[PDB]
Amino acid sequence: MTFVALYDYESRTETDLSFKKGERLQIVNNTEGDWWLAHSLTTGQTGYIPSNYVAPS
Repeated sequence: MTFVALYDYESRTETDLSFKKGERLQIVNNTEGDWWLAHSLTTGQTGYIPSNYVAPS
């Protein structure tokens, strides 16, 4: 629902949200789902993925 920020965060890409400690934040619903940092055993590449695009083995 609604959350509050414990730390400052400075954006690192064009898709992340910068915010300051104190800010109130509201979680938005997306078809993508939560994003996870993942490593591909298939390609060896690594980076964030949309969780709703995958399922357990």
